[PDB]
Amino acid sequence: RKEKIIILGSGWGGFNFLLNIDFKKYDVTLISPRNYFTFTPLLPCLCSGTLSVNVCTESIRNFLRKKNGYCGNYLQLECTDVFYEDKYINCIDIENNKVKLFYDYLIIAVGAKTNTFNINGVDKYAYFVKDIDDALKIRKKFLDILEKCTLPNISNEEKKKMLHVAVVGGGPTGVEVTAEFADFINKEVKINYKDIFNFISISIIEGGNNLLPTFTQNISDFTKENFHNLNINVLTNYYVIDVDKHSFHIQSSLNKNEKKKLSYGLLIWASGLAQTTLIQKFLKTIPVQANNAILKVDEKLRVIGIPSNNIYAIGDCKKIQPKLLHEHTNEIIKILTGNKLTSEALKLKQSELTKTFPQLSISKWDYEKNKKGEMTPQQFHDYLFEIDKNYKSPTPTAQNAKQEAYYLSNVFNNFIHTNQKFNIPSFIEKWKGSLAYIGNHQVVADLPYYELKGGRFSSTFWKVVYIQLLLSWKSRFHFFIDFIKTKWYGRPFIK
Amino acid sequence: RKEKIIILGSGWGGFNFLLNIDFKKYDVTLISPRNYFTFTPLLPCLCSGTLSVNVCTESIRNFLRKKNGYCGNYLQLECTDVFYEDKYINCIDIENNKVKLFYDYLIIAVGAKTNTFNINGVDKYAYFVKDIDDALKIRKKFLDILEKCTLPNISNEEKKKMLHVAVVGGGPTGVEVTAEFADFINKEVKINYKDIFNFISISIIEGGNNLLPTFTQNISDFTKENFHNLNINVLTNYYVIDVDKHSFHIQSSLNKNEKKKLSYGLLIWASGLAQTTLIQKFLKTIPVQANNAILKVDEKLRVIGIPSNNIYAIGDCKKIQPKLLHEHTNEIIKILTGNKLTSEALKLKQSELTKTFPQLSISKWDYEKNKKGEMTPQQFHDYLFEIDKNYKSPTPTAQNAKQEAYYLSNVFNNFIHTNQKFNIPSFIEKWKGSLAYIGNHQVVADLPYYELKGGRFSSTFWKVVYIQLLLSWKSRFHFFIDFIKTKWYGRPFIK
Ligand SMILES: Cc1cc2nc3c(=O)[nH]c(=O)nc-3n(C[C@H](O)[C@H](O)[C@H](O)COP(=O)(O)OP(=O)(O)OC[C@H]3O[C@@H](n4cnc5c(N)ncnc54)[C@H](O)[C@@H]3O)c2cc1C
Ligand SMILES: Cc1cc2nc3c(=O)[nH]c(=O)nc-3n(C[C@H](O)[C@H](O)[C@H](O)COP(=O)(O)OP(=O)(O)OC[C@H]3O[C@@H](n4cnc5c(N)ncnc54)[C@H](O)[C@@H]3O)c2cc1C
Ligand SMILES: [Mg+2]
Ligand SMILES: [Mg+2]
Ligand SMILES: [Mg+2]
Ligand SMILES: [Mg+2]
Ligand SMILES: [Mg+2]
Ligand SMILES: [Mg+2]
Ligand SMILES: [Mg+2]
Ligand SMILES: [Mg+2]
Repeated sequence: RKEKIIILGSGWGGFNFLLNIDFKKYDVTLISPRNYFTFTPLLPCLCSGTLSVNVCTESIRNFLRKKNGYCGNYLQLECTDVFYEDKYINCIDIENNKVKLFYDYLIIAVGAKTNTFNINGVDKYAYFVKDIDDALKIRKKFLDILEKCTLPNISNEEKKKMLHVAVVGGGPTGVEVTAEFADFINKEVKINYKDIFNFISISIIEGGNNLLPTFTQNISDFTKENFHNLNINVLTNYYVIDVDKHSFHIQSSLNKNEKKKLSYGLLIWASGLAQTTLIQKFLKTIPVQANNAILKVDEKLRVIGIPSNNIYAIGDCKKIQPKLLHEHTNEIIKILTGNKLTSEALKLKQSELTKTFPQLSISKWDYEKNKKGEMTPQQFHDYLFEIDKNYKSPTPTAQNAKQEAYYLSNVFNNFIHTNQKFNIPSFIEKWKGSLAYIGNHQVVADLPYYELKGGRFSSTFWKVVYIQLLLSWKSRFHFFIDFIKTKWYGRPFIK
Repeated sequence: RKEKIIILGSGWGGFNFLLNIDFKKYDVTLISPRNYFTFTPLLPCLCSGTLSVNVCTESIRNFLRKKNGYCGNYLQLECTDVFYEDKYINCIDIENNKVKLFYDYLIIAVGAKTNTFNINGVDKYAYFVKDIDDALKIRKKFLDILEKCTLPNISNEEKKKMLHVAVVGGGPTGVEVTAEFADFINKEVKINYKDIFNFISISIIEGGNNLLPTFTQNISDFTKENFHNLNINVLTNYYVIDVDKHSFHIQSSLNKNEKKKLSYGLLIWASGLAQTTLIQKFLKTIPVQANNAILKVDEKLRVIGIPSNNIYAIGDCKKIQPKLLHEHTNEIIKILTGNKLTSEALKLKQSELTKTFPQLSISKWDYEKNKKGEMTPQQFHDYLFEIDKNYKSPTPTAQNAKQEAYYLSNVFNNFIHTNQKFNIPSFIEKWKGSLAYIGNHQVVADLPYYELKGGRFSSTFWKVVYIQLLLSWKSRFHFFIDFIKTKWYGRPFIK
């Protein structure tokens, strides 16, 4: 008769919730068609064979038995419908047999799927980079092309066309996949395929002017230079408008009349998120959310429009729509009485108010740049409203999905059925910074309070960071060993 | 204008020939649809996840550059026809494009394929254990069945049916696959799937009375005992006669009228060799061999019936048909130094005559059990004829394919086109013994002067043997690391 929590998804959100949720307090079942967790940041390393699958994964069932002797459950199912009124979900197994499951709480962490932007042919011809199997197919395809072009029945012209690798997307994933292929090409491939090495090329295609546009401008500039120095074709200010079997078309972002047709052998699609069909269907079921393009939750991560307040959502499948400051003006005015109505008066209570309004965090609202003198009540209401409008939901990252998971699981463990049940603070993420590998041993990092821009100890920093981020000693062992293997014996060619 | 050697196959014969052939003296191309070598003895460990793919393989292209600076070639092709009159072969690539290649010498090492004994349904429903992809599919299937049987939509009766693993073949492969599954089931599976552990069973089906029939009787009995002790169903004296989607039928070897119908979830086919289509086609093309079921070579491993004597064959695809003693009686009589034609007179010159007649080897003919007094020329002829008829071709093992490869490559390196042209000795294999893993840390070995029958140090012996048998430091490193990983973290469940 323990309350039942159903987790949907075995990704950064679902798995980390599982890792922290108290199996003694709750009956927990994780449901996912994928019986492992994927350490997504290392996926580009899998495309080149730098790292192995064991570094990049965790088996869900290895974490179902916690040390206090209490256990969770896992079911290999795809959820297809949620029925919030009757508190159950419909799932299917791999053979499309329906199965019905009841819950007391539902944690939706189903992530997102790849976005083709309805561009003709990318679903058909492009390789996505979202999961382990994608990375493995990409590696395999590249190796198949190398062998094909070593055959006598192929002209040099066809070789140059087949050995062009195009990567679409200038964010960290497109950049790292491109960098890993450049390393592989310049090292193991150059040694083992010397007679076709000169025919190989790589292009990276990006709509904006910058590679790694969310990093600093120095890092973007340094990434483009390092790519130039590696003889990678940087097609910034271009985006894809059509894909066919042996060529694709790109469109200049700077001149709508300029188009280019490019031949290619391998096309890697490393950009864009779209909603899962489950979320699209769930949305239509919620009156308040029926025309939404994304699932909205509370500042406490409760799905909005559910009378029972028993469905949560974390990670990439959702956006936070916090309680509105400006619907609570008089109350906020009340909590700071002595002080005149100034922005500084507001900031003075930021610590307390932030527990219920995340948009008041100094990480969310710049009080220096938006300093405001004494205001009338009505003026203060408008200011509050501007803070509401300025609120940005957590970015769709592993970092945020992990932090949301720890927050929410800790709420179930230590708040929900305790004397602290009315003191649940709102979720506020903390930015810890980002790393990207950009080729030829160069690592960049955009962190709070510093930037890293390549250099001899760049890769050492990367390794120190990621070995601590891995979620088991097993993966850490493999992480360490894989770099020894790669240094001593090189990347493998088994396909 | 170096002479061109084409090697067909990247297995034990082809790869080991490549490893020893002098690239300076010859222009060598290896042709195989498989761009790696498979260390087949460790394949059963791959079915359970004890060892990884990197321990079990070698990429061909990593061995194409020898230290002296000279190089070989590899082409990823399947040979389809040999034209021995015009000295070329036809090949196809994976897209069915034909390619024609000329040679001065052709080394046929294409191995064998699995034999279904034309039993209905085994090609449709059974899993073979012949190569890397086979072992991986078997592992995946087993993991899939476990997850399926954890779902709430399945009766206990259906579970017992689906969790029955049947292995067909009581030789070392069937036994080792069975043993590895038993270890996996008893350790990682028992821990991670407690609620269905008791529904799992394994049967091994074998026509004869003995598991490991080619080992000693003590080892065979010990293997059956160990299997009983592990609660494996030992169905010796049974063979499979039909295979359907969810059940198969077996037939008692002891009573023609007794048949059993068995339910199963995973059926593993670990018995039988058949000829490749290439070799079947090649045969019909050679007058002298047109109605043969196997390719015959002479005592120097030259294909018989080829006017140019420039096609060789090694490994599983061939049988040796040595030059006949009894067609050379008079010459043999003259070589003998004796007052009389005795068996002992023959054995006295055995070390010299064995250079041309392998069937005279003490490993091939038992001179003590067939001792013969003074004979007449005609009687000596009949005796010689008995030795001829007693000759057994090298058994189809990696050990023999490897020794044949080193023999033949050494003949090309040091005998062909030198003043030893006419001093080429016949091939005679050396038996080194065999090892088998039979479960729960028990290793058996049947060696020239010892038998090993389990015990605490038997696994230790197994490891020091195989780490020396591996063909690169890369694989040895992985061999060592995989055992540490499996001991510390267990076998993985990633599928
Ligand atoms: C190549 C790559 C590199 C990345 N690198 C970084 C990085 O360096 N730093 C960073 O912060 N972020 C990184 N990310 C982003 C990060 O992976 C995502 O933000 C994170 O995966 C979000 O976690 P999630 O739990 O919401 O979704 P996911 O981790 O994608 O998990 C979704 C889970 O739900 C399951 N699922 C899907 N549909 C259903 C269904 N209908 N029913 C049940 N289960 C379902 C899926 O099988 C999956 O297990 C990277 C992403 C990629 C693709
Ligand atoms: C599971 C298992 C365990 C084993 N354990 C042992 C053991 O412990 N000890 C032992 O001595 N033996 C063992 N063996 C036997 C050993 O693997 C074989 O005897 C050995 O493989 C024979 O070598 P080969 O070169 O003739 O054939 P293979 O090693 O099979 O190589 C044949 C090669 O030819 C290629 N080929 C096939 N058709 C064509 C074509 N038409 N054109 C070009 N190439 C082609 C194949 O891709 C392959 O690369 C084991 C076998 C298996 C399956
Ligand atoms: Mg998740
Ligand atoms: Mg994931
Ligand atoms: Mg996602
Ligand atoms: Mg999500
Ligand atoms: Mg071979
Ligand atoms: Mg092989
Ligand atoms: Mg074979
Ligand atoms: Mg052969």
